[PDB]
Amino acid sequence: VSEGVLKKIAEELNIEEGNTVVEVGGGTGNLTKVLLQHPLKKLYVIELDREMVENLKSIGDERLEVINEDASKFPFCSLGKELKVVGNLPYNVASLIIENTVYNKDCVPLAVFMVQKEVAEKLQGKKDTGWLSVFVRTFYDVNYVMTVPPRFFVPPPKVQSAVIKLVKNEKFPVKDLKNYKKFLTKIFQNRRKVLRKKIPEELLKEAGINPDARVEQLSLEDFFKLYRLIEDS
RNA sequence: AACCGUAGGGGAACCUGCGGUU
RNA sequence: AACCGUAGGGGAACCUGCGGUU
Repeated sequence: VSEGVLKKIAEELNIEEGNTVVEVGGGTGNLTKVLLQHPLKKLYVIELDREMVENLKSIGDERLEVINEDASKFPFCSLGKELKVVGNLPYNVASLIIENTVYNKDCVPLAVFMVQKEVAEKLQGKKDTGWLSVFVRTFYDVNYVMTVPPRFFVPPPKVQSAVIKLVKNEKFPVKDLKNYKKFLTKIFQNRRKVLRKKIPEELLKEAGINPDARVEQLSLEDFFKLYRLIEDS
């Protein structure tokens, strides 16, 4: 019964007069249907399928703009100055869409996704993390919206996915995001090794971080403290 | 930036060892 | 055998360093 669940997602977006809203990763149809019931301005569906895009021939309201490219490698700031990305995220490429969206932090203050409880709990921080989580929480706040049991989907799957809300909250200023990504990949590479091995000790000692500690024991402010030293000062 | 080659990261499909339940 | 847990095997997107070509 997607009826109920799809409404809750639009409700959470808070759509007003001058709102541009981009849907990512369709493949169902009814996603746009329920969104177009809200006071929109411009709506863009990003759908990978060349057959699904042709299903714009449902009602064909001239206030849409379906864009046939892929959501995981798209530049969002090409569209608008303040965007509200929404989308049910497929389990396989879910990571890439989130990485992709944060890159456009400047032109997207709010984003709401249907991911997967494990993928979501990882992103939150509380239950232990990966680099992608740190990348997100650097520029956004992840918020648990609601759980969805394996019945509200087309079939009943093996996972119980959850809805997440991402409100913009840049924690510390960062000039090059790719530079910053490369940094996190360098720290998270080979998780179980001591920090000292991965990064020059002269800088671990600089921060409050014990060099013989592990990358898991770190927490946001730790990641900031030493990055501000990495690109120098 | 794209694309070859190259070195890693990554971590889906599937495969198996052990344990719990039917 | 199936499902959950657990230890690996395996390695799809995709990212990155270096080199070449545009």
